[PDB]
Amino acid sequence: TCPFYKKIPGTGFTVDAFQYGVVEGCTAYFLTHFHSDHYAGLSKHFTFPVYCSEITGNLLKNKLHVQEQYIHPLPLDTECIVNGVKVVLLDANHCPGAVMILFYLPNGTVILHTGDFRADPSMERSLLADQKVHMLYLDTTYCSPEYTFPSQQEVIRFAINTAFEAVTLNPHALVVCGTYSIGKEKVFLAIADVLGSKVGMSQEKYKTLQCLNIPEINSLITTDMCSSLVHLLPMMQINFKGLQSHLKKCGGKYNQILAFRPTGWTHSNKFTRIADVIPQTKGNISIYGIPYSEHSSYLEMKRFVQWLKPQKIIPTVNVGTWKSRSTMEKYFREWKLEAGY
Ligand code: NI
Repeated sequence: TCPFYKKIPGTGFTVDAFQYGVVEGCTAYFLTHFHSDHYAGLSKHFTFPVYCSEITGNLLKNKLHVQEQYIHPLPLDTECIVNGVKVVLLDANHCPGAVMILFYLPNGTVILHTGDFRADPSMERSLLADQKVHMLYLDTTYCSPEYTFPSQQEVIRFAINTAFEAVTLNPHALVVCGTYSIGKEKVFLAIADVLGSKVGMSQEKYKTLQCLNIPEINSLITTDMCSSLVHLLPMMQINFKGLQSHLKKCGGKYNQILAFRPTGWTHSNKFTRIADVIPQTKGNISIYGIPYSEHSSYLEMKRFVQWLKPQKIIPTVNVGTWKSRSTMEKYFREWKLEAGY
């Protein structure tokens, strides 16, 4: 049964609610992005209207085989009427195709559903500037002040410089980047660009990348692994055992691996500056954990919410424990007292 924080009152709409069977009264199912916790339940046998971005729609059709007749892509930054209700999709600054959804309810209430997002000051100059929001359904993944991490630009600068240094010292080193979902493509694309290489990968991952509308993509990726010195592997293989095994497969073309694990936040963020980050090393294999986040830091979230000044906040993440719910409620009241709304 569908939880309350996935329902939009005064409509027939749900958000990210595909794992509950046929939801009573739902005439349109919105999907914010193509991550498995959010699409859980969709398949080629789904027969209700799905509303989403173009990129999410490419992934539904090619990866999940949802039939074309049930896919309803909407352009971004454009007022659209769905089943008699005005909606707008906004870039969420999460993974490719990820959106926030603004709903203009028939009774005059305005609701913003962030989906998953990385708040940014650029959102203060979207179509959000123009009017008031009564209810905010908020991605509260990192809603506590201990969650700090650098800008995505600083993280990419560290990765490019690290990879370029290593491969210039040793032209026989291979770079490996972990992946388990869409998102964070800049990590492997920026490293391959500095090295003058295409990114090599499995046929399954090439297919997924071909759905993302990235400009000039045919110039940047390949399924010919042996022509490429940046390879992608599943995240589960980014360990000394799995990397040793991978090094065998390249027929003695390489004699060193340098590997990246983009994580979200880890507790080594609470002590170490990005500049000071060091790898784990065993022999000719080194592994870097890099804090590349596609969710808001505490401070980014706080800034967004203090600017938007919503009347009510409904968290969408960390809602399962009383301690989490209490902590999040305390910070919302601080933010409101400090800013005066
Ligand atoms: Ni996500």
